[PDB]
Amino acid sequence: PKNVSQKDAEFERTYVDEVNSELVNIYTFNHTVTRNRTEGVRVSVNVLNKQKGAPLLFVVRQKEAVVSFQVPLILRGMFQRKYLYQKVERTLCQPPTKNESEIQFFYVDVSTLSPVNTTYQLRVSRMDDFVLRTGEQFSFNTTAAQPQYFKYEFPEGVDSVIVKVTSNKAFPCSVISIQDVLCPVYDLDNNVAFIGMYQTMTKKAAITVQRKDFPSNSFYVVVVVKTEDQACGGSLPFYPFAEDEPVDQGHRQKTLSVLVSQA
Amino acid sequence: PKNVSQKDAEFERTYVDEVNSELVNIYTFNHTVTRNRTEGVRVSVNVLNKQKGAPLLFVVRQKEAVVSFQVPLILRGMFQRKYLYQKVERTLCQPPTKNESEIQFFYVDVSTLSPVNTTYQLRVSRMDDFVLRTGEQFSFNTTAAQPQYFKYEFPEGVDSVIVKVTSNKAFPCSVISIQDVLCPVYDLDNNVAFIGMYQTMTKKAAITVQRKDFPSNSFYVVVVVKTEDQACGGSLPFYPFAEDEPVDQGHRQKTLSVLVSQA
Ligand SMILES: *[C@@H]1O[C@H](CO)[C@@H](O[C@@H]2O[C@H](CO)[C@@H](O)[C@H](O)[C@H]2NC(C)=O)[C@H](O)[C@H]1NC(C)=O
Ligand SMILES: *[C@@H]1O[C@H](CO)[C@@H](O[C@@H]2O[C@H](CO)[C@@H](O)[C@H](O)[C@H]2NC(C)=O)[C@H](O)[C@H]1NC(C)=O
Ligand SMILES: *[C@@H]1O[C@H](CO)[C@@H](O[C@@H]2O[C@H](CO)[C@@H](O)[C@H](O)[C@H]2NC(C)=O)[C@H](O)[C@H]1NC(C)=O
Ligand SMILES: *[C@@H]1O[C@H](CO)[C@@H](O[C@@H]2O[C@H](CO)[C@@H](O)[C@H](O)[C@H]2NC(C)=O)[C@H](O)[C@H]1NC(C)=O
Ligand SMILES: *[C@@H]1O[C@H](CO)[C@@H](O)[C@H](O)[C@H]1NC(C)=O
Ligand SMILES: *[C@@H]1O[C@H](CO)[C@@H](O)[C@H](O)[C@H]1NC(C)=O
Ligand SMILES: *[C@@H]1O[C@H](CO)[C@@H](O)[C@H](O)[C@H]1NC(C)=O
Ligand SMILES: *[C@@H]1O[C@H](CO)[C@@H](O)[C@H](O)[C@H]1NC(C)=O
Ligand SMILES: *[C@@H]1O[C@H](CO)[C@@H](O)[C@H](O)[C@H]1NC(C)=O
Ligand SMILES: *[C@@H]1O[C@H](CO)[C@@H](O)[C@H](O)[C@H]1NC(C)=O
Ligand SMILES: *[C@@H]1O[C@H](CO)[C@@H](O)[C@H](O)[C@H]1NC(C)=O
Ligand SMILES: *[C@@H]1O[C@H](CO)[C@@H](O)[C@H](O)[C@H]1NC(C)=O
Repeated sequence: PKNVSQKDAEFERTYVDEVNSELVNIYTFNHTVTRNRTEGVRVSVNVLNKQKGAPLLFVVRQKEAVVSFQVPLILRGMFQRKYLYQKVERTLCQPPTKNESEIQFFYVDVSTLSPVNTTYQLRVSRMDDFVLRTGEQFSFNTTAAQPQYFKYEFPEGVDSVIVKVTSNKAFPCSVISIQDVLCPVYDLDNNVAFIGMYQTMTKKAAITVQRKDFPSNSFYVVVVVKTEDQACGGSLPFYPFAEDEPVDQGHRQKTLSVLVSQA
Repeated sequence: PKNVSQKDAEFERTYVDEVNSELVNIYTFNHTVTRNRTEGVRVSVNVLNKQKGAPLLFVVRQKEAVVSFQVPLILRGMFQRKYLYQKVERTLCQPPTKNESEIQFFYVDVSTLSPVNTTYQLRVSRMDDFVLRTGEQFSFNTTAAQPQYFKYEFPEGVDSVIVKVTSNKAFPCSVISIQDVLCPVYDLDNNVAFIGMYQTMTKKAAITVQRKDFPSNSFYVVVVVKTEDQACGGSLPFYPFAEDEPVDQGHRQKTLSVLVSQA
């Protein structure tokens, strides 16, 4: 039958491994959390082989929710366009814990059904600046297939805050959303407009957050980068009308500086 | 390590199996398709044990896309409400094939991390009436966690069609969308308003579809059932304000009759 291999891998290490229609890989990750100090976990993977038919299939499994994606991931534009991305990065949703110190386990499983080998490099990073401190600026890089989000913990005596996010290069377009702390977090392109307050931005954005709307005394600031700059007001490129041929967008990235300040 | 079991199960059979934090089950399904005759596949599963902490995790894997969900699935309402559902049913997205006759494989994997056993019944049904014939009425049942969709093949000489969907009982509310034929199909509640033309309905809806907007000469009619009837105009129930306690909605269902007619 199918050959499944397992490993108890660790954080902060890039594993380069092969896979095919026969091999399925499993990685187990242990993680330590405390109620007072909460910190996020980022799963980032890249593929160094160009395949168009059968992509790699990745699943990240937790105690509560399951996330999954295929890579090279294909996004959508306007007129039936296809953009191909090789590196995908996503931050997991961790529910608030009950006990003071509970060790949390999560799994990453890799598979595919293409008949030929394919190499991927996978790593998990314990994100140090998951929390946003008041009056401090944080600069970070986001692409269309690397959504990010940070947790703001409302402090005592603060009735409302204002989240200000700025960029120097106007393009690409992006969407900045404020959401409650409850799994799951809609950081994908298609579901970023379901709940929360969201603004489309190209260079600057500012959203006012109030505590009465968030009974859990915290929220998530989610940043997503779009593929086509039509919404932000740009001119769409005149790429050939390839209905079933995906074209790469090259190196499209956005550097964003975020600061949460008391109102 | 983790114990993984595998089985080459068949269509039209309900398998009742146990699982825990140690067991992971794999089912392989073979499926036969032809270019002229395309027909959908439905994966339907139920859980007969009541668990609130650690749910069952299900993944359905294809050659192209991967879908995943946790059950009993928790949906969202308006004021931080939680609705729990035990049975989940979903139809897979099958891309149009190239060769005249190609056998397609797809896998269903089941796991969980709860320390106690849990029993699930899983079945796969080859949906006979995946296609919609012109001038014919089809009646079907949908719930909030059982989205459906049917493929309409535009015939020769038809410039445009009109899709008319009706119901007798006004509630629950539902969303009816028309989308192009391209994996994936957004049949979930959070992404049903990304692409395509969609109408919210309670008793009747009608959408006009044109061929010039669909170069592939086919489309998908997707039906989704909401949880709260506020959008359709109903009065929300005065359930207790349970922020972290999910309440079941009972037996909420909608019977819908759909007909696609030439304009
Ligand atoms: C989390 O899991 C990792 C993976 O096994 C543990 O890392 C091992 O720790 C032992 C104990 O010192 C070492 O002997 C091994 O060499 C480590 N493995 C590797 C690959 O370096 C880690 O200890 C676990 N965390 C905790 C808190 O126990
Ligand atoms: C965001 O991306 C930019 C561009 O890739 C990074 O700027 C580069 O940083 C490296 C490492 O310091 C330098 O070697 C390059 O010369 C820089 N290039 C440019 C054009 O500035 C930037 O460091 C990234 N930001 C973060 C936080 O990683
Ligand atoms: C698809 O897979 C099923 C699962 O094995 C196959 O069903 C078996 O078919 C053989 C051949 O007649 C029988 O001897 C077994 O008893 C069947 N098992 C079950 C569980 O049904 C099926 O044949 C496969 N399809 C094709 C076209 O080969
Ligand atoms: C949709 O659901 C209704 C209600 O469950 C089904 O109606 C039942 O059908 C069964 C089987 O024929 C009967 O034994 C029940 O008496 C019916 N109950 C009612 C209230 O009508 C209906 O058959 C379902 N539709 C489909 C296509 O499965
Ligand atoms: C199955 O695959 C695993 C993973 O590479 C390997 O360690 C094992 O030897 C394989 N078993 C057989 C019988 O080939
Ligand atoms: C966490 O913080 C609270 C108050 O901020 C404190 O009472 C508690 O002791 C802290 N937890 C630990 C493990 O120190
Ligand atoms: C906290 O830990 C104790 C023992 O370590 C356990 O009995 C209890 O169930 C834990 N709390 C939760 C909410 O799981
Ligand atoms: C994948 O690579 C290994 C080692 O390079 C090789 O033994 C194996 O045959 C390759 N897979 C296939 C399907 O050829
Ligand atoms: C591992 O689990 C499988 C699935 O139930 C079982 O068949 C097998 O005997 C188990 N192996 C051991 C060593 O317990
Ligand atoms: C499929 O239909 C086309 C025209 O409708 C026909 O030419 C072709 O022979 C059909 N395929 C098979 C396998 O009969
Ligand atoms: C169709 O089948 C033949 C052999 O049966 C194979 O060589 C060919 O690659 C198949 N077509 C596609 C598009 O894969
Ligand atoms: C699950 O059920 C089987 C048979 O009923 C039993 O042997 C096993 O111990 C159960 N699992 C646990 C964790 O007790």
